[PDB]
Amino acid sequence: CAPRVRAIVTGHTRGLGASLAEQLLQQDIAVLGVSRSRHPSLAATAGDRLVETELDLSDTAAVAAWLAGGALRSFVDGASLVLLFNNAGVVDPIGPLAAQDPALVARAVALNVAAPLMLSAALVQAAAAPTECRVLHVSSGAARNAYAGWSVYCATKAALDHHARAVALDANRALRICSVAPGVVSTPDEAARHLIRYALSDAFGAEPTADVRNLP
Amino acid sequence: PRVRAIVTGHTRGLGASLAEQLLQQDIAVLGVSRSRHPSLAATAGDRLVETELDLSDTAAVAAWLAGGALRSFVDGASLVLLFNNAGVVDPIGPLAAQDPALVARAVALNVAAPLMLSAALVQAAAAPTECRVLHVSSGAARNAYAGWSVYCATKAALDHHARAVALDALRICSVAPGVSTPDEAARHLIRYALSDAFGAEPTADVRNL
Repeated sequence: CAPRVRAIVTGHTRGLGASLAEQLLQQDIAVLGVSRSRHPSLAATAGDRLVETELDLSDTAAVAAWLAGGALRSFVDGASLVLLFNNAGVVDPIGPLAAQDPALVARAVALNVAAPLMLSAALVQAAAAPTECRVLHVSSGAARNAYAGWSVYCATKAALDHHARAVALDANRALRICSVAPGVVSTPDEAARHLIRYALSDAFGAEPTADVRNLP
Repeated sequence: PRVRAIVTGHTRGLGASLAEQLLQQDIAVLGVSRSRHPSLAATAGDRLVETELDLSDTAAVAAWLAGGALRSFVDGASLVLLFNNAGVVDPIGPLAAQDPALVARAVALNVAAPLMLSAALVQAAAAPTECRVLHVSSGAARNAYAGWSVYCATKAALDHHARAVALDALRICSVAPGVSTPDEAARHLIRYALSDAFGAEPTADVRNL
């Protein structure tokens, strides 16, 4: 007699993820919490309606292996509606390029981009008809506005926004997606010729984005 | 030489054209790809250095950047160009069709590697060396296309990375080549997620519906 509406919340042990998991369970929506640790106390309040998975979502090999296993399919089996809250994320490494550890950059991209995109695909593939899926990427104002020191975070949340825009154009069975800011935190030779000319030009860098077809 | 360039994915396509033409205008090239270019090193002499590195293996990339190869290549240069060209378009298709393992590989190659190399280049170049980072982007970074959600996401990340880096001896551009409290926030997000309007817009902000 499991709840028919169910939700997956990544990073459910603190912050927004904890508030999401707590309120979903209050409203009789089952929650699969996916985090490196467990929620301090929600299990004692919510009982077996909370399922907690210990997973490092920044380890994409571990994520793929967990997704190749049956835990997600077991959780969504028989549901009418499954919500995925892609909430887990990190803002580190903060600072300009000169301050960023490449290993921390990789970890942020894996957690903030690879895991939401992998979990979105896996949920749709685990949910058999007639289950409906709703994917909510937790985005940021930083996905749409650039901020000094936050180039890594900005990059990762911009990815989630554009993922949603493109998924929305696909022919999906029963899928809704949205990337939501929460308020808290030519030949190759021809193309190469143009890119090199632009890269060497005095004007290079005047604007942060460009398209070679606009270049005189 | 005084001007040097790093080209990822230099063994074919646009990357090969970049490497060949840079060599033609007296610029030293470090090619970084899983294998070597099929013929370039024969004609290039000491002006081409080729690193065999799987740019989708972020552990291997971090370890390579932890060594002295990049610092040794840019040592003494007056200008270093980084062409973040390597990328994959797979997996193509809707969410129901995408192998999560291939999703991970695309994000690692298309996003992690350019961002890691960009940071490492700035750190490896001592003054007064100038650095120029060019992310190879796409119209798909700015326009959405059915079937291309993974590629779209990855190139949009490169655009916004460049916008933020620009706000921080460095020039950067992402160039398409032509080919409240937590409890309150949670309350608003859950209501929105359950609402009939959910998904009508692909992006939203809790501050405005």
